[PDB]
Amino acid sequence: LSKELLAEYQDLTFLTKQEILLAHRRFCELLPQEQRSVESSLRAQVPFEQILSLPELKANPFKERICRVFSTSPAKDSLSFEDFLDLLSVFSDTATPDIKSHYAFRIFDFDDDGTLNREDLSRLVNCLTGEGEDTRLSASEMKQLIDNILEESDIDRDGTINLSEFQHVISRSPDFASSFKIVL
Ligand SMILES: [Ca+2]
Ligand SMILES: [Ca+2]
Repeated sequence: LSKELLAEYQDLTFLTKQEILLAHRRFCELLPQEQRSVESSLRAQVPFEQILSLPELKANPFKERICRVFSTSPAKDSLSFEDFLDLLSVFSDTATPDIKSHYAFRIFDFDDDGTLNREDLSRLVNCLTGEGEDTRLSASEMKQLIDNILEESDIDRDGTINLSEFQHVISRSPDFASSFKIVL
């Protein structure tokens, strides 16, 4: 499951009629009531801040990467309520074990490159711990922490975790396996 097939679903398969009609009304109130024109709403995008009106996805230490990666735009200066809302609803329940990992591995990779480094792992665990504190932070102790986990989990000790290794390593030991419950 590559980012390709996913892009195909994002096209015009994740956009229903009832959800779009109802969602449009909700996003309409936030926007000038005078511009209630549909030909303008569907032909026009929604400001960035306008989206921030949902502290929900904000709780995500990387709401910028999740939206940018999940959303699509030319200069990435605008955000559509379609993809944005789709991400929420999709990650609300549709979040199936399969799409769960795929989405994760993608969001987990802070570099958004594909592979995962010791830092990426120190970001998800830290950020969640309590961003802005001496708590679980990158250091000598945290250095041997990831290494030890990689050795106990993966053998190739490639020094990094890929998609295949991510799905396993994560669900290979009560470690992140138990915490793998819900992440975003
Ligand atoms: Ca990386
Ligand atoms: Ca490995």
